Amino acid sequence: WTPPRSPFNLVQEILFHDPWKLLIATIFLNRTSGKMAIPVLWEFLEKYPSAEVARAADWRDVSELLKPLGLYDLRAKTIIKFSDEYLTKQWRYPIELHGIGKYGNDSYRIFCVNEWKQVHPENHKLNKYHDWLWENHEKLSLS
DNA sequence: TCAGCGCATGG
DNA sequence: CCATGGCTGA
Ligand code: NI
Repeated sequence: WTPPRSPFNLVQEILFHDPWKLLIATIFLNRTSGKMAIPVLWEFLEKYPSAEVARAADWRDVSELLKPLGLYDLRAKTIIKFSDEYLTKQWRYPIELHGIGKYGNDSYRIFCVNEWKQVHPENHKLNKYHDWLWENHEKLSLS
């Protein structure tokens, strides 16, 4: 299952192949416009390209990078905690990991695995992509 | 259930 | 000047 390319241009569309990165992106999007978030996301991933590196990071460094986005202190600790649990803890779904609620977990289930028909998002932009799928899904291949 | 985190941007 | 761009812990 490989997600199609929508006009909405969600960042999840290019991060489906890396569940960790996709979920990091969701956290960056927590009450934060992707207009400011996405650029900082690339600066972040360039510094911490994996969960093995992210868990071993010092949060004061990350919050420094997250400063212009707001929610910098809590996210930094969340990102580190989430990264550790993403590796250490045995999950079957990311919601069980700290910092990931329904939105992040619905993103994982639409993009990282094929459960998108079993997914009913409450998020705005996730509903739009989900709708754009249903109409065009048969014109592609999926079912 | 809900305060709280938090800075930018548009309204 | 307020409102909008998710989640935890309590
Ligand atoms: Ni959770």
